[PDB]
Amino acid sequence: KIFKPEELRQALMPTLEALYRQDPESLPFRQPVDPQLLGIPDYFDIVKNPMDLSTIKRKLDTGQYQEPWQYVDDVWLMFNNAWLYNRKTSRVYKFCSKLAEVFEQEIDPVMQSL
Ligand SMILES: CC(=O)N1CCc2c(c(N3CCCc4cc(-c5cnn(C)c5)c(C(F)F)cc43)nn2C2CCOCC2)C1
Repeated sequence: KIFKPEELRQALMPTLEALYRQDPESLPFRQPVDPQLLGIPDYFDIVKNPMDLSTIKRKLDTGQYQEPWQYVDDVWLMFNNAWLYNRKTSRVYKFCSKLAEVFEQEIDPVMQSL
């Protein structure tokens, strides 16, 4: 099956908005990590493929996903980066785990619909 860009935007953007709606848990993920601003200069030594909500939103808006699993892969890349980099006790790690729970719930019926 071939997916049209607007078909993917209509189906998948509500699942991304559900992540943005999470406060405080989406706040670390709304913009690309800025290591110098945050004072964490080792970040890019650990995380080789950064990803965040704003970049996913732009990719959906500009038709960069041909198939829904590419979108799912980027959302999970964002999660995996945060579980890799941050300590298990940290806000960003526990907030990431919450976003993963919300995403799992939202994406499943959408994928069934296609
Ligand atoms: C996604 C990822 O891996 N980041 C790398 C580490 C990281 C990120 C962030 N970010 C990115 C910028 C926005 C932001 C906002 C919040 C927030 C929540 N509730 N409120 C009211 C605000 C939090 C959360 F912590 F309070 C973290 C971050 N900080 N950190 C480290 C946090 C500890 O000091 C060093 C920086 C993003």
